Amino acid sequence: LPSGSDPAFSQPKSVLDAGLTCQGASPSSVSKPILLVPGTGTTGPQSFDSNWIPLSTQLGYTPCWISPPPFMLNDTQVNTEYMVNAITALYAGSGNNKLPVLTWSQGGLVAQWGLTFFPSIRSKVDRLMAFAPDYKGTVLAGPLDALAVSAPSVWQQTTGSALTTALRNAGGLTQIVPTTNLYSATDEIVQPQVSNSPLDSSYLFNGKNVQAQAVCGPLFVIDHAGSLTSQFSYVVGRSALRSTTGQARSADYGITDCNPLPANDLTPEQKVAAAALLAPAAAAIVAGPKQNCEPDLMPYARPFAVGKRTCSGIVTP
Ligand SMILES: *[C@@H]1O[C@H](CO)[C@@H](O[C@@H]2O[C@H](CO)[C@@H](O)[C@H](O)[C@H]2NC(C)=O)[C@H](O)[C@H]1NC(C)=O
Ligand SMILES: CCCCCCCCO[C@@H]1O[C@H](CO)[C@@H](O)[C@H](O)[C@H]1O
Repeated sequence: LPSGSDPAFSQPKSVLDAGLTCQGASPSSVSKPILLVPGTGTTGPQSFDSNWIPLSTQLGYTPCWISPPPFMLNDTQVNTEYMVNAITALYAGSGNNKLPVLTWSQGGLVAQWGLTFFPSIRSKVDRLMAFAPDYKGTVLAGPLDALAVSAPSVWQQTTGSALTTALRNAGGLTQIVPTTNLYSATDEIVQPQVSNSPLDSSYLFNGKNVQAQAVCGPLFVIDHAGSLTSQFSYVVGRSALRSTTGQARSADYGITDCNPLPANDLTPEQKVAAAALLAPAAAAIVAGPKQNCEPDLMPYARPFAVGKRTCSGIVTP
């Protein structure tokens, strides 16, 4: 696992700061903050306004989020810069205290990539609660890449990409901080996710890997968005955030929590918005940037993906 100093940011600090927002407070003076990292094709509010923003507030936290432009569709390595910057700011802004990070979809890959290549935030992140993370990417993006209808981050989130290869070779498939990964075998966006083993894309060694069906049975069905918004997900998430070990505890949930519908504590308005969470993301992808090659790895990641090919050619140290 990489150690020492953090790589330099490619983006100006002012640009990175502009992508960070907290509810009812400034990052420089915030009480009990939680960092929310959005999924592909969305902004912070679009991913969590109908779910974990009001839910985390009820848990006593001040929700903060990043919204890397455009709609998390650009280079994952740059999206990670926004998170690394946000963690540094919130840590100091909360009185030099560790803070929890809650993510969805790409947000999980971004978090784990940051913990792997930016050693300084490792002592600043209390725990990681990732919903439907794609650490090994997804095999479903392949056809889209071939037709050149994939945004930069979709290329990188494709199984076998130079970025996912770099994460694995750098030791990023093992948990770095106390991590809980909640996912579903019936995810229509991220696959493979069916084996309930290391083969799954959401699996991290030594982490608390919770495949919904392993707990609720083969008849339990929640999709990519459901993995984040369901009542089952809320119970598992609340367990992870309250746990003294930093990971969700099996003793906190059971079969009676296996409710595929949006979290019960959400208002009717929020429940409807949560059910249609994937709609805004799909529109962003249809109207967003598209290219015919995977973004080049930055200098610090190149040694871990030698032989792979990116937009400029074959990767070398
Ligand atoms: C989207 O990602 C690309 C690639 O990382 C960014 O482009 C780089 O930006 C830095 C800083 O301005 C430049 O030094 C590099 O030369 C750029 N590289 C390429 C290949 O363009 C870009 O800034 C990002 N855009 C947004 C809006 O996040
Ligand atoms: C007459 C039969 C009614 C069956 C109702 C099943 C309701 C479960 O539907 C659930 O809706 C959630 C919100 O969109 C999704 O996130 C879940 O994936 C889905 O399983």
